[PDB]
Amino acid sequence: AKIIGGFAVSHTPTIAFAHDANKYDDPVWAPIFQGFEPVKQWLAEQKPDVTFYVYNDHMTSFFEHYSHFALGVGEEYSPADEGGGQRDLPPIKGDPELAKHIAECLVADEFDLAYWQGMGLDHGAFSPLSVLLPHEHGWPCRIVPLQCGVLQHPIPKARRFWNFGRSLRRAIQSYPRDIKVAIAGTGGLSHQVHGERAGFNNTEWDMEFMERLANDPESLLGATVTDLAKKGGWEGAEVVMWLLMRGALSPEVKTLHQSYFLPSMTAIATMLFEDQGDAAPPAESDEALRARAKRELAGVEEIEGTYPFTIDRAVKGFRINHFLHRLIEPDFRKRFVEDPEGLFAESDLTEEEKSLIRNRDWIGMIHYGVIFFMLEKMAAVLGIGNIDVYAAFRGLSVPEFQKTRNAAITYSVAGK
Amino acid sequence: AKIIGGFAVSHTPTIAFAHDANKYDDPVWAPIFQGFEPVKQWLAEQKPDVTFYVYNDHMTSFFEHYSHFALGVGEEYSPADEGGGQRDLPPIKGDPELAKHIAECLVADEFDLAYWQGMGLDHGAFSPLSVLLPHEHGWPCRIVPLQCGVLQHPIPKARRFWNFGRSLRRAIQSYPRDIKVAIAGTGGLSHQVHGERAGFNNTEWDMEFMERLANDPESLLGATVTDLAKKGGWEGAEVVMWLLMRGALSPEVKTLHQSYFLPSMTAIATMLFEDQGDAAPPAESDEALRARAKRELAGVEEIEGTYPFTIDRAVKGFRINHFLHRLIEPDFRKRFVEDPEGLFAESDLTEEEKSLIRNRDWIGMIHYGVIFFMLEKMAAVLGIGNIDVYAAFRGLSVPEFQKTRNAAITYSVAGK
Ligand SMILES: O=C(O)c1cc(O)c(O)c(O)c1
Ligand SMILES: O=C(O)c1cc(O)c(O)c(O)c1
Ligand SMILES: [Fe+2]
Ligand SMILES: [Fe+2]
Ligand SMILES: [Fe+2]
Ligand SMILES: [Fe+2]
Repeated sequence: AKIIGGFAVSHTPTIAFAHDANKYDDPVWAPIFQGFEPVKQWLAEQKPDVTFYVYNDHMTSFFEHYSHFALGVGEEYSPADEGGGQRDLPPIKGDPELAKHIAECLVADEFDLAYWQGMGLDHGAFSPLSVLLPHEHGWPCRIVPLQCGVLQHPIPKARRFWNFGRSLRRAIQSYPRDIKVAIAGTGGLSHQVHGERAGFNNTEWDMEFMERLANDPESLLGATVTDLAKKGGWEGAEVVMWLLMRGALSPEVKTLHQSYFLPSMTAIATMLFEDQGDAAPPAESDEALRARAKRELAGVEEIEGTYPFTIDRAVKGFRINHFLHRLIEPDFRKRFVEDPEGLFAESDLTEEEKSLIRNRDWIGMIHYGVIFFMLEKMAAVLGIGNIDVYAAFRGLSVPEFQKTRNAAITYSVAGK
Repeated sequence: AKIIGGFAVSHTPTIAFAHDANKYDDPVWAPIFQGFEPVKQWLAEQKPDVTFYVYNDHMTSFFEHYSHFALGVGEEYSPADEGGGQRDLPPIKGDPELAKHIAECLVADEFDLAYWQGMGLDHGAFSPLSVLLPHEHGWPCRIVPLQCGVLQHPIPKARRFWNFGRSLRRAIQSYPRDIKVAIAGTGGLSHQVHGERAGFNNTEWDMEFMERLANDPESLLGATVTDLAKKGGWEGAEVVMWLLMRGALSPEVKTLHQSYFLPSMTAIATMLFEDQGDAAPPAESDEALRARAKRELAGVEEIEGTYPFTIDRAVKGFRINHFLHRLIEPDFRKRFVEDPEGLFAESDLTEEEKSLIRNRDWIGMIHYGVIFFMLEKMAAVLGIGNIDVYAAFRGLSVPEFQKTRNAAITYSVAGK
């Protein structure tokens, strides 16, 4: 509930490569590390509990289904395979509770989101994180990732990114735990990595953009994609993500540090901001925002025999849902019927999860966090219908349950 | 550009099964068909070119990545496997042009979207379609699917669904072809299919809701999820999608038909609305709206050697981007390096597409519509770096290209 500041950093794989090839000592590469060091030192000294982390995936985990604002709500995130194998990094921990509260505020502010778990983070996240935070056994803080769909047009306007940041500030502020939160925006600065224009940089624009983002970010809010691509290269226009982070900070900030280095394709830059707090009181008190965020499901606990699939439940039931979900794969559901024990022995399921499936504990699974639709599919796999599951939920024989219906009929989701 | 009207219909897999099992002869099932018949007949008579089709995926194609408003932008859609094989239905065609236009308008109105291609349509979609539209040989119209994330809370508010429908109206009207568009809302009415409350129905509310949706929909815009689930059962609350459809229609509509039937778990209902056009001209002209929708990328054409990855290019490049994307899978990439021709032979790629990859035609791939990040993965897989691809983009040797950089370094996205 206290924002301590935030940082902006390039995410080019140059950075990841430098860490992985130990170019630390090499003077050609060294300005990257000198650039990142104060940010690294600040994070080690301030110890945020959670860093809300703004980046874009580069058509690695996000491709056939591609969303604008994708909130990472899961327990952990491993590195993604980008065609040369996963980087040797430990998973970083998420924060489902914080993520949930943020989702709730942002949805009440009429932003449309995506939620995701269990997919890798590509270079867009782990390239700079790997230089900013020591990563033995785990990582110094939690992150709540926000993956932004900045590469498939149309994308949200610069001002939408800004306005997201503003709502994010209040959401974070109003989270009812006394914890420290830093905000990161990655990407940029100028670069183009495609077409005959590949190799474009604009240091003059980079300096001005840095200056304006720090001290007059509202001046940037009428910039178009075209404006940003013309001045800083096609992919350099990813800096709208810097506007999101900056919008989540105080109207004025202390620039603790900034760095600029252009060795190759990309202007590698960092910026470190100390939040200055709110000069003005907020239009809406934390108390009132918290009540407005929960008003959609206020009173929902009064509904008996109902297990709302909220984010916490989605996270709790993730492994088992994910396993049951694979029953739509013909080779997987074949192994499930024929050699279930072989499939369990290979899974990441707890004994309790295996046992619920093995016992066909219909209500037990709903209770646990399984969404009915996973049970619907399992039913189909076993050649039994929906009515069988419903009767099990009611603790009744199929015949007794069928008496509650206006007609006695049967059906399933089975195809051909 | 002309909206002819819209229809609301239940999407329970009772309907899909009723059709696949030929239950039209059984009087217990008969009235499912009796209810759908007028909507069937209206469709055959009116012949819309495209149905803009609002449904929810029941955690089949959307699970680990789950978005609020996911717009189907691809060429065609096949039925999904839901554990019992795909239903025996021919693919239905998309409308990438209409979908791109709608994206542009909705984003300008500050709705945050997801874009998807190539994933199957579950019972949310094909269940009622299979009874609404003959499919002996393909389908009578195209669709643009809007998959709504109504199952994992927090979801967007009732008023947000409605407002989406309000912009969608203008989005469709402003589309510059004289096609006829129908709009479909699916789901409902009262049902609950999980927990000890499974089997809840409330006919008295279903009737009020039908009444109010037809003739006073704005009186529904204050309903919370709690209101909807309490009155209509947990899953019954998906009727927010009916609201979205209704928002896209004229403020007043003529109800041509409604039906209601409660055999088993779900209240199976249909509503058919005739659009009445616009009483007064819109707040914003079609032309001003298109201006607003296009301004972010206006004058992007003046940026040389640059190929914005817009939706049309995402559709054009889908097959090949998909194929290259699979380079992230260890087994796939090993086949790619070791027997590319075997891999090509198995794939759905065209000869041109195969050539582009075979010849390592970097810039030719960009021109074709391959996004660079697929090429980045491909270079990594092949043991070469980003520099190599950038040099080819420019038509320079690597040493000649390195001279344009401040330092001559090499790097890639390779892991362990
Ligand atoms: O070649 C580069 O410097 C580069 C490559 C990337 O994939 C990227 O996202 C980036 O920001 C920079
Ligand atoms: O059992 C039912 O009537 C039912 C099952 C579903 O999976 C569903 O999406 C629905 O709207 C109704
Ligand atoms: Fe490391
Ligand atoms: Fe990026
Ligand atoms: Fe059929
Ligand atoms: Fe449903």
